[PDB]
This record gives sequence, C-alpha cells and structure tokens, in this order.
Amino acid sequence: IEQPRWASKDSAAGAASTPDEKIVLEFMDALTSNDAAKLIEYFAEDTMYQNMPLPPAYGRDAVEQTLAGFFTVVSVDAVETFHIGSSNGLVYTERVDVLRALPTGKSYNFSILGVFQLTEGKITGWRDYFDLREFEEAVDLPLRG
Amino acid sequence: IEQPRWASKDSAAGAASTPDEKIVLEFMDALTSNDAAKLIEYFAEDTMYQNMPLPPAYGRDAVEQTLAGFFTVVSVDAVETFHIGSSNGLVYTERVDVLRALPTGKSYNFSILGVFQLTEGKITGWRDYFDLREFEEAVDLPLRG
Repeated sequence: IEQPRWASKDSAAGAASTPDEKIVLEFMDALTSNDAAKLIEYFAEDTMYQNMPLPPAYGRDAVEQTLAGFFTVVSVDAVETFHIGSSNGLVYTERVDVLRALPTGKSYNFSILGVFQLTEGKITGWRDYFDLREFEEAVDLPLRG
Repeated sequence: IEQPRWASKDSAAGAASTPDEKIVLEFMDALTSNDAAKLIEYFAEDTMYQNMPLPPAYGRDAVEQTLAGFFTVVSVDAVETFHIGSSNGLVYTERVDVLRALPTGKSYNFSILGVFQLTEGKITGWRDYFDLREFEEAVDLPLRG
C-alpha cells in the first residue's frame, strides 16, 4: 500500500525520537506475528485495549483473551505506519492495518488512528479508532457493540 | 458527557499549551455553530478534510461544500474534547461528538480521534477516525464510501 498524499515527513515512523515512540513502533511490527502470547509481553498488568466504541478490555488477562480470540479468526497481514508522534504521555500512530479473515480469505484495509499510553515502557492503554462497518464482516466473532 | 476511565489530566483540553492546540480547540468549539461559512474561515486554500475512509475533500471549496451539505442534514449538538496534544506539527484530539439527525431528531454519540495539520495558523489537513456504522443512518446523505 502507497503513502497517502497527506503524509508528512516530519512525523514519519523512521523519525521516532523518544523511547515510547520506538516501543510502540516495535509493537506495530510485532502485530503481524498473530501471537497473543508474544504480544501480551508489551502490556502492563494495569492496562486496557479498545477498538472504539466496542467494549474495552481492562487488565492484562482480558487483553490477552481478546487478542487470542481475534487471532483465532483474523490474520494481521500488514501494518503500515504513516505517522508516529507523542504528547503529554500519549503516543499516536496514523496507520493502515491489512486484516485477512481466516474463514473466507477476504482482505480488508483499515485506516486507523491509534493512541497508546505507556508506563515505564509497558502499555497501560491502547485505543484504536477506525471504521467498523467492515470489521463486523472481517471478524467472525460477535462484536458485542 | 461523562469522562472516560482512561482520560488523562495531563493531556486535558484545558491544558492546551501551544498556539496550534488552542486554535484546534477553538475550531472544536466552532463546530456547534453548524455554519460552514464560519468554519471555512479556519482553513487554508491548500487543505483537505476526510472522514476516514470516505472520499476526501481537497481544496477549500470542496471542504466548504462538504461542511454545508453535512449541516443541511445533521446538527453538531456538542463536542467534548477529552485529550488534545501535538507532535511534529500535527494536533490530536481524542473526543466525542454528539450529532443529531435533523429529519428524525435522533441523536448519536461518536467516539473520534482526529489529526489536524496547521500551516501559519490555518488548517491544511483534518482527518477524523471513528466508527461509521451509525454515520450512515445519522447522515441523510448518500455515503460515497
């Protein structure tokens, strides 16, 4: 997938310049592992993960459960981060995730702006904002929201 | 509107601390005017506005047309900004917008994360990321995506 017209060099992923920005970019790379056990290592005990506005997962256990269930029906084939930046303890990623439904083989491009909060290098909060119209079809799980 | 559990006092709207952050907050306040003629004044000639992943408006004319059309069928009744922050020339707003359908009187709460790029105090880019599942019903305009 190509770089959008509005992409700004000043905030490109390769220009990450804080420890937290770099950790989040590592996490973005690890997403294609489709491995909840690998991914949960990035989270603190006191944490949350939410695909807005679906019910949020609070605590590391719930997060791991959610990720595991997700990777049961969907593969993250690619993550392209156009922008990374940070402010007042929050890290922002403007990106596209390519998701593939395991039962159907259909692929989906999701334009996503996500916010991360890290405490001592571990994720205490992750909220992704994107259009969920196709997320329902892409994920063979009830959304519950 | 209630403060979400994950809200950080460190990045609260009232703590906006750069000229750009303050401008974007002023624009957030102006949205409830439902007045495209008022709103387009915040924009540069070279600009874009997109509700991801719907077709983008490029140039000031298209943006004003889009805003006018939206305000023909929907009222922005409230904008609650939980977080504002900025980094590498971009401004981020984590917020909820309350939209009301004019033909039905039905209200909708949208959880939105928006990125803004400003040049000399004027909007050069505005992209809102949120779930469009209800946007379709909320807006009595054909979606082009």
